[PDB]
Amino acid sequence: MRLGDYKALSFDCYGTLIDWESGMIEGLRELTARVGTDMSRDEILQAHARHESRQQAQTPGKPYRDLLPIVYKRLAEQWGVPFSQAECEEYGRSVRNWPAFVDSPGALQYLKKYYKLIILSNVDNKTFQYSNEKLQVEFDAIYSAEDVGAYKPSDRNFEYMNGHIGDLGLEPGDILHTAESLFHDHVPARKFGMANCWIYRRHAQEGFGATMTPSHEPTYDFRFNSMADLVKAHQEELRN
Repeated sequence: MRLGDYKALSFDCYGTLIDWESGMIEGLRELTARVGTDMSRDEILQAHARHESRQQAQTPGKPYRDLLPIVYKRLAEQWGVPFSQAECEEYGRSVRNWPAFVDSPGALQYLKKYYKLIILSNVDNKTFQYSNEKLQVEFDAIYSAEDVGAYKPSDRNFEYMNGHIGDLGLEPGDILHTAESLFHDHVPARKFGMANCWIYRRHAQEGFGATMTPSHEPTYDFRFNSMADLVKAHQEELRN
């Protein structure tokens, strides 16, 4: 079972390629400073993970940039601090400042030479263009929640992808699904019988941070601590 057996990689974006935990800590800085209970970084992230995933189930058709303002509000009310609608909307715009993991541009440019690259992402298209600039590669396809009408882990996001990869000359068996999130990505990837590769970004950290906890932890076919280590394994297959 080898990485070179696939023609294409489908990627999660935020958590896998974009460091959305740094980005949202920064976008929420002014809000959490009002709490003054000196909350840990991971307590903020997990509180966000709960409200974001519940709100993505509540309104599956809401553009991500309009859904994050509601999550900001839900956080503020949970913490008992005051806030404004203008601050909510600004936090929804902050995604364009969420930084890439620094190995992402290099790793994607390497993989571009061997793989068609697909994005399957919980995002709107306007917002994702700003992240695509940071990642500095051209994706063969971008299947966003806005395109789908729903957010991962919904069946609909994976059905949508399977319904369009034909236009790239691909079948589901050609695709290695590569992601950080057990809950958003690997539980549904396994359910659809995809080969999957877990990028364990939080390997040196405690808990799941900004990704919701999965009900039952899924299996995976590959695991690497980073995109750099994925590229290292692939170079290894080529020389062996």
